[PDB]
Amino acid sequence: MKVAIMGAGAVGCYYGGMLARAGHEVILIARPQHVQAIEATGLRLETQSFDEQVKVSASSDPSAVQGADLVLFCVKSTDTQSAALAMKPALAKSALVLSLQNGVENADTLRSLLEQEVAAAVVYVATEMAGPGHVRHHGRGELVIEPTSHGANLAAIFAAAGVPVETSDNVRGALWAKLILNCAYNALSAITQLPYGRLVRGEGVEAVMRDVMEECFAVARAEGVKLPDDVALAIRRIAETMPRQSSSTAQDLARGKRSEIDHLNGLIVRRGDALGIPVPANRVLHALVRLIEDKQQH
Amino acid sequence: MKVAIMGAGAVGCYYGGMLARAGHEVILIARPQHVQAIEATGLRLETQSFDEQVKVSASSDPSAVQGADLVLFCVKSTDTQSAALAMKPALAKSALVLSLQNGVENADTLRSLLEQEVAAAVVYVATEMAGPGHVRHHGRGELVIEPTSHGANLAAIFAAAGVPVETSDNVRGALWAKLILNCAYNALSAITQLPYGRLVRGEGVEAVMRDVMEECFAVARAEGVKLPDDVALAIRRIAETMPRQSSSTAQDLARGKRSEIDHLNGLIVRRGDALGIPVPANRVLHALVRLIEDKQQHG
Ligand SMILES: NC(=O)C1=CN([C@@H]2O[C@H](COP(=O)(O)OP(=O)(O)OC[C@H]3O[C@@H](n4cnc5c(N)ncnc54)[C@H](OP(=O)(O)O)[C@@H]3O)[C@@H](O)[C@H]2O)C=CC1
Ligand SMILES: NC(=O)C1=CN([C@@H]2O[C@H](COP(=O)(O)OP(=O)(O)OC[C@H]3O[C@@H](n4cnc5c(N)ncnc54)[C@H](OP(=O)(O)O)[C@@H]3O)[C@@H](O)[C@H]2O)C=CC1
Repeated sequence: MKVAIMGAGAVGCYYGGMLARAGHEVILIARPQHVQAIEATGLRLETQSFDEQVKVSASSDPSAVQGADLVLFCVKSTDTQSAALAMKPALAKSALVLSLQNGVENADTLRSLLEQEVAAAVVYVATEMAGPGHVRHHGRGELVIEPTSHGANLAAIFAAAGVPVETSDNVRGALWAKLILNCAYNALSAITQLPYGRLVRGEGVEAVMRDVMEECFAVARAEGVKLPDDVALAIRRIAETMPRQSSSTAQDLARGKRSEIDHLNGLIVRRGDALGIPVPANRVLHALVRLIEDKQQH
Repeated sequence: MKVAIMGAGAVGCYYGGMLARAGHEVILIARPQHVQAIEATGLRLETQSFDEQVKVSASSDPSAVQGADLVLFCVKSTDTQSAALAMKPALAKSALVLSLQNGVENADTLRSLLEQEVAAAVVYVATEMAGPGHVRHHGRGELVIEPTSHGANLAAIFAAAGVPVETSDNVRGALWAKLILNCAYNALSAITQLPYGRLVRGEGVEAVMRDVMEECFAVARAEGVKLPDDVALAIRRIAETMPRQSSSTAQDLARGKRSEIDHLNGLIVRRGDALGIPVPANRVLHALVRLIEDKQQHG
């Protein structure tokens, strides 16, 4: 089983590197910075358990997906279309593309562009690029995938490599739950450059999160999404279990990078407007992140 | 007539400075930073028409309001109560207290604490403290005041000093119009540190402003306020007449000072909540300015 990782960043390197450690044939399609370090001394895979250098192929040409039976597509939502179109010509016709991304539109976007079988996955992991060719795993690293033609074979192969997997007939719901969590925290954290535990103690913040969340639940209902039963409590409890954590969006803005805000609060805005559902709290958070992003850019 | 300016900052020094320049006995209750500058070289009153050093009395003791017939109360809303109680025992009983402030609760707050006649005023000016003891008037400088027992005599005295004044039976609506304008621009400008003309080009910003304003207009209606007829259009046009202007709230956050946000979007939140009217856009803007302020103070 040949595996290609399109967009070998924090997520791609962990899952890709774990499969390489298990003995599969894996090639990471990464940026020159990382390709140069992977070809020099291999992929440094630093886990909460072990720390190793892993011999994997790496390339910056999206055609290196050639011959892969399974492509883990791990770019950010903002790059879904460009990355998919870059790899489309070389992609095997029988290849299974897994979307290891956050957001609710990636699988649909991929299927609109590609004839190959696509399956959405929900990624539960904490990872970062510690430097060139270096991935650092802070915690978790499991997956929930839609049903694929590979069946239980796909989950058996991941478990055998050190990444547990569960097939679900409601990946839509899991992806939306994660989206609403991100709508509640990411923009607030990014705009103020404060961690979740500091954030929730500001005056009015619990009531802002209520407003944001009720807007999202209204959109999820209109969209026929079945969310977990205690989703609101689970969201509120994140400030307690990750008190010193700042959001990915916060880290993007601190570093002058473009965030995924168009696929977080922006999605709720676009969707709410299309459905006649007021989304004012979500709209202020989206507009504010984009204004800050645009100042940094110009 | 004897006049005291309580909270001689940008507004207090301009209006007080014109009166002192016109021959009135004016005393400025300012912070020490300024008091030492005035006691040294006098108040510098720079307009786009002239530049002058004006001999005025200044002090930091709020008891200096003693024996004033007219008190111009020009502190930020955050300080109305503390400043009002500071000057309360010293204040002449027949003194007229004019609130030259922004917000819609100052005159009521003052009347709750003081027995003296209080009149709300709407301040139309652009003024800054260019440095210690130095007031820079950028434009306008007229007042619209509620009716007073002093009647037309009050407006005739101000006009004589180069300060145009009108009396209105709807200062309420004028104060609310200014509030809604500030609810639309101040927090956005402060959170992002961008001027009005840059802000309004952002993706989704016109729609945020619509949302903020509609919440404000809903609260204003439930409160029985009569606003000017084209208030929405006048607010949107500010982005084109002051394209390079950042808000007073932006300048406060840039300098690590506490803003008046509890009396801008915070008033709308508190009132909307009390009236059962959703105020989500305003609530986000208020919470965020407060979070940023709190970080700059402790952490
Ligand atoms: N990081 C985490 O712990 C979590 C992440 N997620 C989600 O998983 C997804 C990926 O996240 P993450 O790994 O952190 O993001 P990263 O940016 O770290 O990884 C993606 C990488 O793909 C690269 N890339 C984009 N286009 C191309 C291209 N055409 N050719 C080659 N490389 C390309 C990017 O380059 P460049 O650097 O220039 O953009 C980047 O290095 C996101 O949707 C994210 O929200 C979900 C759960 C956990
Ligand atoms: N500036 C402008 O162009 C205009 C302002 N306004 C409104 O008018 C009001 C006044 O604003 P502005 O003049 O700009 O604000 P300023 O901060 O410049 O002026 C207030 C001054 O009073 C001082 N003060 C506060 N408490 C006391 C006290 N206990 N004893 C002595 N001094 C005290 C303040 O000290 P400290 O510096 O420590 O806070 C400050 O120096 C506001 O409500 C504002 O929104 C309306 C239209 C235009």
